Amino acid sequence: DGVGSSSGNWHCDSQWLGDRVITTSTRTWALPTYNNHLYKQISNSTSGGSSNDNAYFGYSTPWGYFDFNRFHCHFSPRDWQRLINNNWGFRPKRLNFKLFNIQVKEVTDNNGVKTIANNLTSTVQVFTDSDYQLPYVLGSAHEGCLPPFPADVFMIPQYGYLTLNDGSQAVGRSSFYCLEYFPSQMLRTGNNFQFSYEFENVPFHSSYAHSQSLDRLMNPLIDQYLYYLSKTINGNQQTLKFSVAGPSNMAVQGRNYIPGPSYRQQRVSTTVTQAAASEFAWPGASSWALNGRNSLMNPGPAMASHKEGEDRFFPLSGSLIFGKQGTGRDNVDADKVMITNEEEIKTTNPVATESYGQVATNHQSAQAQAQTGWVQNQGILPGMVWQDRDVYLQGPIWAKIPHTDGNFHPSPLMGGFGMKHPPPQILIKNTPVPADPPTAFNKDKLNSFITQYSTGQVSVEIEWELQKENSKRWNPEIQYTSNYYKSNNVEFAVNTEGVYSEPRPIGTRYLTRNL
Amino acid sequence: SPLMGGFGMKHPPPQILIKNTPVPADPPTAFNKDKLNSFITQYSTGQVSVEIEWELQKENSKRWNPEIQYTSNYYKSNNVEFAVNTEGVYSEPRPIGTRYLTRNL
Amino acid sequence: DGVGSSSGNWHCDSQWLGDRVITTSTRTWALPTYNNHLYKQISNSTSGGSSNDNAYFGYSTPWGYFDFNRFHCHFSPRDWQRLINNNWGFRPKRLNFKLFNIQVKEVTDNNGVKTIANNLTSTVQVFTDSDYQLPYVLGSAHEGCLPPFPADVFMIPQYGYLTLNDGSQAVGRSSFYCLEYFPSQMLRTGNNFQFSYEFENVPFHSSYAHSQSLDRLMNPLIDQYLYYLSKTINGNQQTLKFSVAGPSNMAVQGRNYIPGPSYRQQRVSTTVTQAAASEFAWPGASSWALNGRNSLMNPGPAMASHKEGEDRFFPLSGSLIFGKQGTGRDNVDADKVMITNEEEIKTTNPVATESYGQVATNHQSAQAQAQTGWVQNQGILPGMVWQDRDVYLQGPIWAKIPHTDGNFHPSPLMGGFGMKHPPPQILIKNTPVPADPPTAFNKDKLNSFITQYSTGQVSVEIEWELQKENSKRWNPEIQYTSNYYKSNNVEFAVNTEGVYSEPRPIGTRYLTRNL
Amino acid sequence: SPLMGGFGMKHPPPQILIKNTPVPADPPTAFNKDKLNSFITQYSTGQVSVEIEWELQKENSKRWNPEIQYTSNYYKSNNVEFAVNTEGVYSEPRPIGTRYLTRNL
Repeated sequence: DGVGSSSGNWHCDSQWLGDRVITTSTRTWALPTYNNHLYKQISNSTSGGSSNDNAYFGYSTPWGYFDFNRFHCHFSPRDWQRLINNNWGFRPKRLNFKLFNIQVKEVTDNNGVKTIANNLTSTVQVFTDSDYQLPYVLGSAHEGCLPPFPADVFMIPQYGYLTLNDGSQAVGRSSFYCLEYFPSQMLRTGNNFQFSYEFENVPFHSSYAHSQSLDRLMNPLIDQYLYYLSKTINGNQQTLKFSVAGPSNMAVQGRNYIPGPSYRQQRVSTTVTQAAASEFAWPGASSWALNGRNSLMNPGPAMASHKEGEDRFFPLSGSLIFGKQGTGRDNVDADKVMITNEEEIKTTNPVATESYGQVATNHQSAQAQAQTGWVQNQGILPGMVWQDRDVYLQGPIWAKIPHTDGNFHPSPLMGGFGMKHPPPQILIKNTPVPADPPTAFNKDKLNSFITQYSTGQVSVEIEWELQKENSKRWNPEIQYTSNYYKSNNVEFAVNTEGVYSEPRPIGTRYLTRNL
Repeated sequence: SPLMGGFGMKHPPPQILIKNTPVPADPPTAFNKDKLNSFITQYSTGQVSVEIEWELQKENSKRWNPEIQYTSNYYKSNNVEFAVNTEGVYSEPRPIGTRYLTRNL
Repeated sequence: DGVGSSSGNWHCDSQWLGDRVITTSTRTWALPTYNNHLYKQISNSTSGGSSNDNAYFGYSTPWGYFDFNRFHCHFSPRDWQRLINNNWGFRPKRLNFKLFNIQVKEVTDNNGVKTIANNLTSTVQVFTDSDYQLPYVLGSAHEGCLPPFPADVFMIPQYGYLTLNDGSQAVGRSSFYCLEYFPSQMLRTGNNFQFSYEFENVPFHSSYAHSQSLDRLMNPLIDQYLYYLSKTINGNQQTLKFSVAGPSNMAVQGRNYIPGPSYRQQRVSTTVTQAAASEFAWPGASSWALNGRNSLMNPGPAMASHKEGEDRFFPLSGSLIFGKQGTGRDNVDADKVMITNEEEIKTTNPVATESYGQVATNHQSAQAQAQTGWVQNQGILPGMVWQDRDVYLQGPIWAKIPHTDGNFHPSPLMGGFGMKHPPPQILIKNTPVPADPPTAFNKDKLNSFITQYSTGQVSVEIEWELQKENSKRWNPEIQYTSNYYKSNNVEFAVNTEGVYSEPRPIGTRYLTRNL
Repeated sequence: SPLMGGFGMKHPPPQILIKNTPVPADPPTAFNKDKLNSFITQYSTGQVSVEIEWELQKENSKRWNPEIQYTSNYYKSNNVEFAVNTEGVYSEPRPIGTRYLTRNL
């Protein structure tokens, strides 16, 4: 429109209908100039990397991008509490995104002092990768998302991508992408940008915990009409004896379904005053290999974090680890991080730090005793049932399913909704503004630009579909609740210095339903 | 998906079976109940045509640098690749895959 | 149709309308099996060639082809005489082609004796290269065309083609063509084949000889209003003198147009009892080089064969040479060949064995005498006019203009009509009939086939447009005529052994018109 | 046809000429007939877009063996051809012609 007219209003609210909840969040953003308007080839050689497992090749772009792939970007703690305490499931339906109130500033430094002024004629470029023609980086748990607290002003993360690499070198199959080779809208201070997105059909997330275990689905009062081998020797003559499988021996009863797959993780205890044989963080970790590179199995298949009563143990890399407010980047203590756990899925999923089971490994005879072997990793078998990893308030929402010939249960392993066509990447960049050029023609590209940055507001609205609970359970359910006991600060609030903090990870599985 | 490569189908193209009808030789002038085992030596020849329509998925890549492409080598050789020899023998000098273009993962 | 019904009639006649003549010719052909149904790579190594100039690489196909690219295939000598004596020009308009009365025979050899019988179920395959996707070999003066005498039965020539070569080896750019990769009609004894073709617009061939010379177009009674430098020295003082160019000095008169281009050829005399300095057939020949290979300039640009009264001389390779009936293939005497001449174009074209002219090569002064140099080769200049090479009864009719970015006056240098889309190649082959295969499966291609050949009739009808003469010349014209004087045989007739012969080449340029 | 390569036209795309309008500095308070030679130092910047529609002539070759094609080399290298360097410098490593497909003469 014009310089003196706002291009949008501040929309931040949650609307709770019967089977739907609509979340709207608005944030103020700041966008600097990245790479001084240049594309730069990057690799482990440029960053000084040495290990083969961490070698990479890619490019850093002068473009930023908007990321809102975390639940706290849309749900307040109270809204999250309502959702998890009142619904058996939820899933995103549609998306509305807006950019408005664009403000481009120029920075001039004379001597140790910088002056900031408006540049009303400068432009900011925004486009969406609706055709998914660029590498998708929103499927990784990267920082730079919209802040959970609406009053926080955030910096737009720089967009970068990786391609095929051989050490620090590239190959002929490696791809280079120029983001200026895409049509993009150019916005001055009076312009705004908006688009709508429809989520593809995804299953409802399981925001419930099973009230029954897979091995306890039988009637505890009635025998089965099936027999099991109860005795082999009479007291070395072979005397086979069979007995009815009933309530007194539930472990041997016939069952129609079995627990889901497993990929065993090393067990680590958080208890203080403990000794360790050696440094086993990398050496003792479960991993998978691709083209000679070892990658940590993290978080891996959805498995129960620990057995009943063993909350002190957690899988080495089988759980999401969040950092508390103010936590450092490198080598922080256990009390500075928040270790999530998936104990709710112990009713259907195997324990992460235990073998799946035992399998016969020979043919027993009068000369050879029957032998069994531990199954540390078990693939998918017919009749298996399992629960996917729970999602969290500060955890990811969705991920892009890789474009491959085949996949199985493409639920993101870090939690969330897997989609072939997720919300498109939204890329933003400040248009370069050259400084005064020389009065004589020079064919070289200009490298002198006016120092600029941009700021504005961003709004994203997502409609969520709800799956209401119809339980006939008589006794009250477990519910997420704040603790009344006095404390120096209110949980999920600001401190005396105005710092917002999330004191604990919040799952979604508090209500119960039968298996 | 077939492990040797290709398209797996519950109802693939049906088997097409062909046989020359037996033509008995001169039978004896007195009835014999045994099946005939004397036949005229025969063989058949003809032409066979098969037409298949293939659907294509075009590429919409935004890649800037040129892709890898299958190409013949200009360097001189005694014979042209995928052609006949001086004795009329056709040969396929190398296996050719399908994966030269690129797309993101 | 059926075995016992003819699929076509014998059509061979010429119909003379006012401005059009329609020629129809029918011939009986025989088609054997070529290369034993195989494609074979051929080169100068396979044929034993050694010279770089004659090195080649290509393929020989089991297919034959029909060629009617010679005028005597359509015009009888009497029709040719009428055409050349009564018309100033002619050009082909449309084409009709027919194959019918297909007869496929099988040959069986027991011991030194062959038996031929019909194979009613065998097929012959015919298709036309209407899209010009195959190498065009009809543009070369190859043998194998329809015989001039309708009663002669001819053998179908085998189709072969050449591609890019480096010595006896091929390169990556070389192309291999499989003629079975084309849709073709399969004909049994009851079937027939036919198609129609329309000639693209071409200029009328010049079937006239100019009655004026390019240097004698002025009025012989009136002076020009232009002056020429007549004198330089007064008898070494420079005294310029100028004079009117008039009838007394026609050589110095100003002229608006000049003779056409030239590429000088060595002069060879047919007179007996003559001595030669050395063997100059190849060493003394004019040639052009392409990629290091030298090719004889033959017949080269259309130039006058000899000056007036010098009929004994002919250019070394600037004239078409036809062989008399029964003439051998290698090293025949001059009396066994018929040397064509282009003396009719001496009025506009330069003499083949003479320089185009003289050009100044220095600046004359009081110290240096004026110098001139002979122009042995002269390219196209503005104001040039020329006549193309004449066509002959036994000469070629058309040629395919090479598909190139540029060309100039694409009239075929051997004579005829140049076309981007000439009459398409008509390719024919006997379908292989395998012998008895083994009773056990063998994956190798079959190499045992029934010996077969095919025969039938071929008809081609061409409509020609005529350009009538409207001359006001008073005295009678020169006309082609037979000689009444007694001879043992009639010219253009059969001998006592039934051998048809063409005793002389017949041009088209007997009538006259002004320049 | 232009000898350096390309399409020759009597009426090619017209020349597009651009200039910053001079902005005089403060003139003297007394009239002077001489043309002004004191101007405010200025420069301009903006975006330029050009769209060209090209007509294509498809190939209908009957050639059996594969053609020569322009392709990137898979072998590892420090930089991707036709891409930016570690300093953001774009480079074109080789000239690319147009004549790789083949047709008869």
